[PDB]
Formats: sequence, structure tokens, C-alpha cells
Amino acid sequence: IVGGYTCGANTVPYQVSLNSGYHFCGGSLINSQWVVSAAHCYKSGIQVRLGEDNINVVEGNEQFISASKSIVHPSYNSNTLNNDIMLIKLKSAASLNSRVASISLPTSCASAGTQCLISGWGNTKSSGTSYPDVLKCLKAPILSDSSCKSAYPGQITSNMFCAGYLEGGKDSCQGDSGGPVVCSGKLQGIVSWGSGCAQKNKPGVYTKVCNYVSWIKQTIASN
Ligand SMILES: NC(=[NH2+])c1ccsc1
Repeated sequence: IVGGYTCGANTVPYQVSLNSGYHFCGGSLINSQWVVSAAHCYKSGIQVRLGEDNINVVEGNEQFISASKSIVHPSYNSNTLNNDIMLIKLKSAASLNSRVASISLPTSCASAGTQCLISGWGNTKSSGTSYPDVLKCLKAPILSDSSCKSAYPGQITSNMFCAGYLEGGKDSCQGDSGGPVVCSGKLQGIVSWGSGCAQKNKPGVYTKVCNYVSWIKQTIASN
């Protein structure tokens, strides 16, 4: 997260870190046994880490649970990042509490102008690299589809939305992918892609979760 703020320990209780020896992506806990992330985060050997604040320190609220399976969206295209969504099942159910908690799926798609909370452990620099070890947060509005398509000609599908600031300076970044965009208490986006980070006229692009609620619910019900 570039240009954000330190969330505070365990203030984003649905935020997870996906670990394969090291943190590589975020995710969102949507029930005691399932996480939503980005399809481009797929890899073998994922451990889901819940209750984290500093990802390099065991502070006392963590649960580390290996994935039993992952399900990349059937229509994910890794070249265009269309349908950049996957589901990860935990081998055992997490113990839910005030600091490890699921986030609700949306009932309706959120509108341009709505404020959202974007979070992650990714790079905090638009030029160069610095990883923060504690969770960073950014409040950002959803941008209009027209301004999103104008920013990224030929690249925005109906399964993506832009959020952030066209002036630059505040954005998600590398290492935040797969993490949450929460608006009015519902998971509306997944950190997906952007050109650089926090660049002028290059806002963050996010997977449009509301398009996937039926697929998420049906997949969970049979897996
Ligand atoms: N600029 C962004 N929002 C971004 C997201 C993942 S990598 C870069």
C-alpha cells in the first residue's frame, strides 16, 4: 500500500496473508474454512495465516492453517487478468473471534463514489521497494467505469473496477494482490493489478466481487 496508514493490529480481522515460506499475496476470510484471493496468486503449497499484524513476528492472535485445495475461476485469463479470483479452502476451520473474522459477500455491486478500505502488506513505495511488516490501510473511492476505461484503454472488462486517486500518490501495490477492498462492510473488490503503483492517471484495478457471488456460493456448497 502506497500512501496509506498503519491499520492497527487486528483491526482488519478478515485480512489474511498467503504464505509459501514467505508472504506473497493477501486474501479475505469469507467463512471459517474459505478464503477469497486473486487467481494470479495461485500456487502450490499455500499456508493461510490469519490474525496477523507484523507478518515477521508471532504476537499471539495468529492461526496458521494449510490449504487443502484451491479453485481458480474457470474463466480466469492470466494474460488479461479477466476473472482474477480464486477460492482457497482451509484444511481445518479457523476459530473465529473478534480478531479473526469473516467478511460478508456483497448483496449488490457498489457504485462509483463509494468509499472503501483497501489493505495489505505490499510495497509502500511507488519508486523502489520497502515492505512494511505491519498491515497498511488505505481509504479510497471507487472510480467511474468511464474514468477507469479512459485510464486503461482496451484493458478494463466488466469484471474489473478502478479505485483510488487519479492524481496518484495513494494506491495498492505489489504484494497487496489478492487482498480485500471492503465497502460498507462488504467485500466488493480483490486487489488485482495496475501500471506501477500510485502513478498519476493509473489507479488500482480490482476484481469485481459482486459478479462472482453465485459462483462463490455454489463452489463452497459442493467443495
Ligand atoms: N497499482 C496497483 N494497484 C497494483 C496492484 C497490484 S500490483 C499494482
